Amino acid sequence: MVKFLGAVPVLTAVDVPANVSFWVDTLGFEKDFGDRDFAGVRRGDIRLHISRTEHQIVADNTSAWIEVTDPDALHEEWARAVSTDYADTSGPAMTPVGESPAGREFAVRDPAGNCVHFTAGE
Amino acid sequence: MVKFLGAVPVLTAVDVPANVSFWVDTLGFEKDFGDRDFAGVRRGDIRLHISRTEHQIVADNTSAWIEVTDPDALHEEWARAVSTDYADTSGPAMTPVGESPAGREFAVRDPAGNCVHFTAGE
Repeated sequence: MVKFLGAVPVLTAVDVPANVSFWVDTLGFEKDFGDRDFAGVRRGDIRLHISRTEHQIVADNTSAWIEVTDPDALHEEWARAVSTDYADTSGPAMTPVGESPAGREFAVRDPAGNCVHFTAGE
Repeated sequence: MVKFLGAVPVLTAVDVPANVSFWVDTLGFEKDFGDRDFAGVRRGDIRLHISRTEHQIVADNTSAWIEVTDPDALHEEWARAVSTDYADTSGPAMTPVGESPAGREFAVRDPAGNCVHFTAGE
């Protein structure tokens, strides 16, 4: 009987080392492995891969959902280091906490253009 | 503290209903919700979201890793339902199971173009 244990979303980026540096140095993830074509980061029980793409439009349409125990606490931690004005596409930024079919969540747009949602989970 | 519980990859598809039917009716996932724009499927402890996109090139560059207990048994189970001629782009298909940098695994390309890897876990 095959058990499905975990899922690893794949974010995409034109510049993998630069996007890895944001997840690690700014959001606090840890680097698992990686080079210029493909890297792995992790935090807690989850992992994210970052794969190189030659087309920017692929990354501006890439997204993922991450479940966390407390989106509001995580939002305030990251609010001191990430712009809270999401409409400014001059750089990475974060939305305010809001509500969705799954409950409280917020999103982060990384420098590569990926949109990752941080949603309440149990 | 803030705990990270699980991650949900987002597959993309120009035709969401069709790609959801592949995952649910061919590969045995369960459908949690979905319309023409967004859907979620699940199996065991993991979930996948499927988001509509207007550019085929996004789907053809979207990928995900799923960790499973035994890829070889899972490949057998789908071997009747899915073509093993990976090269045949006429439709979905999968690779043989073999070693890879992520570990022993195989991959499936779904009707929308996403490439999902099924890797032995722990």
